[PDB]
Amino acid sequence: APLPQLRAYTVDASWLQPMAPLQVADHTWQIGTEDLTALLVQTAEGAVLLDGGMPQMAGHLLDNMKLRGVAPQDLRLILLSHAHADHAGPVAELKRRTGAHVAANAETAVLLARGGSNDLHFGDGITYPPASADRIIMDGEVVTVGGIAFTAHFMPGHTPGSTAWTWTDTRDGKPVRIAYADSLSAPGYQLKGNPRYPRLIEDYKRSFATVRALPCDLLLTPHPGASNWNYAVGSKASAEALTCNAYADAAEKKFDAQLARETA
Amino acid sequence: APLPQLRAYTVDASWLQPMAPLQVADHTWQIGTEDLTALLVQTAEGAVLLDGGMPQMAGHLLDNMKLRGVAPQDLRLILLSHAHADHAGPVAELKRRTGAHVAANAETAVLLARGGSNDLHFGDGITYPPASADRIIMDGEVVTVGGIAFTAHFMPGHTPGSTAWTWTDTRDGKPVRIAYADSLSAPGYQLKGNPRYPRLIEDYKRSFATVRALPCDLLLTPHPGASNWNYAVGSKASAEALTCNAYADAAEKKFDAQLARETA
Amino acid sequence: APLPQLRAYTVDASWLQPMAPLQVADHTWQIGTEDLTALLVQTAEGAVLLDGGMPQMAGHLLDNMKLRGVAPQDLRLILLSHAHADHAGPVAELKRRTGAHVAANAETAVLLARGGSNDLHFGDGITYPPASADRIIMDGEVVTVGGIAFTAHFMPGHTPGSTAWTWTDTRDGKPVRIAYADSLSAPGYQLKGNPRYPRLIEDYKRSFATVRALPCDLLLTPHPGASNWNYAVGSKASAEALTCNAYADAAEKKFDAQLARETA
Amino acid sequence: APLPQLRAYTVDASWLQPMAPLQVADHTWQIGTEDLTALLVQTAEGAVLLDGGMPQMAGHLLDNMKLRGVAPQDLRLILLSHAHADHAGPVAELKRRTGAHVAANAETAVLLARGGSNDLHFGDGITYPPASADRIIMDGEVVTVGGIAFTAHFMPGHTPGSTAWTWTDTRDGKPVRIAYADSLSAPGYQLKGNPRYPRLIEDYKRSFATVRALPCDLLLTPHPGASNWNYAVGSKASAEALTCNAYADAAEKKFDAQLARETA
Ligand SMILES: [Zn+2]
Ligand SMILES: [Zn+2]
Ligand SMILES: [Zn+2]
Ligand SMILES: [Zn+2]
Ligand SMILES: [Zn+2]
Ligand SMILES: [Zn+2]
Ligand SMILES: [Zn+2]
Ligand SMILES: [Zn+2]
Repeated sequence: APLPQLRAYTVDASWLQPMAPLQVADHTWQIGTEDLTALLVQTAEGAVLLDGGMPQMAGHLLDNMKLRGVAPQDLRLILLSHAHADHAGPVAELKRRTGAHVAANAETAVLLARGGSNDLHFGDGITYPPASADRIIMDGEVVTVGGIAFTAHFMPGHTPGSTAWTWTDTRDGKPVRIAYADSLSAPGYQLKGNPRYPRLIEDYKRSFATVRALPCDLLLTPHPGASNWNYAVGSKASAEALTCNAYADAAEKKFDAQLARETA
Repeated sequence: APLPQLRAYTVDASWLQPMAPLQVADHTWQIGTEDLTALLVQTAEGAVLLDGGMPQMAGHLLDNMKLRGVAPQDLRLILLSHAHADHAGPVAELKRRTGAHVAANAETAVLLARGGSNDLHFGDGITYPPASADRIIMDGEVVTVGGIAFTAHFMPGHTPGSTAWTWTDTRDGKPVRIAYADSLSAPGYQLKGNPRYPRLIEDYKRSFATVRALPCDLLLTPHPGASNWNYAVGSKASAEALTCNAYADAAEKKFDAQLARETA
Repeated sequence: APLPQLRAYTVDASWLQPMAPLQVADHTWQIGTEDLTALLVQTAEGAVLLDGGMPQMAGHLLDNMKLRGVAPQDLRLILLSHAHADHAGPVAELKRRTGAHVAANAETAVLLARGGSNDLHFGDGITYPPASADRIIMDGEVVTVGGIAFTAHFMPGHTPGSTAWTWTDTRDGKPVRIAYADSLSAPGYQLKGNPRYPRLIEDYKRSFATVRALPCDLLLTPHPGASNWNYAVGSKASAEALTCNAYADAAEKKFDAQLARETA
Repeated sequence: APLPQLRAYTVDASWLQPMAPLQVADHTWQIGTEDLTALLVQTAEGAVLLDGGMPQMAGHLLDNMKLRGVAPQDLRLILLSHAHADHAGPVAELKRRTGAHVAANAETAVLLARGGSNDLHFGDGITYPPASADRIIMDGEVVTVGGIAFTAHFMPGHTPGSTAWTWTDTRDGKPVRIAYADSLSAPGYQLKGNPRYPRLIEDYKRSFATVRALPCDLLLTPHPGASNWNYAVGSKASAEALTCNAYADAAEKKFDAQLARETA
């Protein structure tokens, strides 16, 4: 009876279903897959990428970036919601082939540094190639690239370094406040009495109140299903999208129910 | 047609076949599997571990260490041949549960830091949890733990940081010079004109001459099949073991043949 | 007119005034200088060191550790209040000569990783040799060494990774709750509208309330003057020591006054 | 008698004497000081910087880069001879304000990672802000930026990661082979029997033979005095510059004399 072989991280097929760049705002484009959000922001001095998806998506992101007339050297910054395999996967490969820098908080940086290994809840089950953060950002810090200001809002919970990113774009000249809120889920997490995360419940609670007060007109999430986005129906993707109030309220209801049945 | 799922690193069953501690010398014990070498050296001030095997072997190494009366806190140093998934796998987990330090050269340290990702020949196919080296050793540097001196001999080839470790133990009072030579293989490596490793051929050549002149009475390798060690037959494991001269000569013949058919 | 020469970090003479190990509790010893706190905790399975002082203090700490019968290999863990040059200075040298591990939060780890460079308020004026944290701890996480449980309490302010450490020792069999609270000062810090630390004021406020509710019978600080400790008068050092209530209240008064005159 | 205060790294005044960009070739410009070489290469897709000088030179390099019409975001790559305080000083600050990447070998990367601390010969006397290498290069590896190919030649000695950089530029349409050879000196180094660098003498010897066979028409060094460059006399700076043969031969004579008097 030998030791078991290593198990690879396998996801649903729609998570790896490539799609053409779908326009969100005047300068905001979704270049990920049908069920994984990878946001591209085109400015006059470069491009900004928020998240990247699975590790095997690095080639697809460069193809859609070239579709938008963005050379690899035009990508200047990589922002992250949280450093998990399904969102920070291709960050290491993207840094090598584009010459871009990565801005993340300290908790996302140390999780990105060990490639997701030794996760607080998943252990070593979701390991991806490690990457190093070049600039450490704080809560409420502003990151400006080409005249577009990105404000970070810490919302710990899913990961200690979970971060919501807000920035104001336009839609035919009229401003639209966009909020990229991280996941508020806790799949299989032990919430009560977790020795690796003692104040996990308190962090989730303040994170729910943080998402509610976000300057938002249009909301996006790393997983489009959490915000009722349908990336496959083209221009009607934001038809039934949720607000920040409905997103945090529905997430808190699933959290309180999970906490109740975890006690019993 | 979605993107392909991630593929896990799977090895032969005998590579993960656990075995009881087999004695090599007075203070040297093999605690790995039947086809993967993990060496333990018991001194008066602590224990030294050379290599670790696959990532899923961290629990087995601690069990055999406790079999030898070595608590986790007694492990003081972790030496490596090269930082690949099948030899430096459990290093990250071993550092967390034992409180030991890792000594490796600069090239093995940077490969250990990114968990084997972005390999010169394998890319991201063999990723393991990353670990940080605590002390950088040079060629010919002596590392002493509890009166047993470990001398490092750089032999680049399989990896740029491939290292042979030599130390003198005893066998009922009589000294035995032990050489732990790294792998001299190049499975699927592009030898001629490799842009990621231009002087690969020259490094392999000087590495063959390095293994030949090693102070050795008993030779061991990360893979016991390369040195004709049979870990399964108990005390007759070193029956038909090779010398350093025969090991480097047979490895060079397979290298020259690989180089000849690669040209054509 | 050439560019100015580099300026070294120079402190008061009493900060580098070596002293003999002064006993704080049954297992707690102060082994730093007269004006810099370096705490040593002797257990049955090893020793724990909290802070280290200035970088040039690594030799003095080992001498006092040997005075207490603690060999370098007996030091197992290094805890930190915050990663500044006057408290985490010798951490890099202590890790090389003792074989110990460093436990710190993510914000202290990234500050320790760059040796205090690129400080939020000091820039590159207080650079010390960099060191790597081996274990990342969270708020309220318990670290046990030899039966003595260390609980971490995050108190951001002086640095984002400022941490108070609490542990229960004895005094001739009777328990004493010891709290090692980090500095609550802000020397020269820009509090209002700081772009590198937007929520600095809010973090200081919750940190004041955190220090107040600490399980404490005897309080210690990295700088003994902040807690009215007099390390030079021997056994009467804790004569006029402050409580956690008086320490946080007096620190908040100096913070509100600093904030008022900063506005004007 | 308190412990001594920290000593800052102080150099000659001419090492920090700023100068205007002096032209070396069609695309090569010297933008450092009068006695410290900082090379800038202007291509069609970006700029390349070789070395940077002292840590306090980051502002001067950006001013001369803006003098050449190179914005911070135009700097794409930073190459290094060796990671010492007087040559890799401003690398950390340059990476934050320019968005450039650093290419160095493994030995230069680990020395750059700890900011020059724990030097093989200098200890912690020459510490500078740490920086992380983004791409690890090998011996003979080609790095191309904007059509200009940079070939790295390892020449260990001064530091284990000492690297000579060669690239072919033009001079009014006619090609000129430029070699940027690292320092071949050993000031105060213990050459014979050094436990931190056992094969130091053998590495210096092969490094002398490496510099001799460099594809070179015009030679430059990190310190212009070693190559008889006079940065202050304008266009006649390369008047009495040495060849690669004379540079390595004169350096070997000073090495053999140092070795002889070190023995006695
Ligand atoms: Zn996730
Ligand atoms: Zn997810
Ligand atoms: Zn291998
Ligand atoms: Zn192998
Ligand atoms: Zn401080
Ligand atoms: Zn201080
Ligand atoms: Zn130097
Ligand atoms: Zn120099």
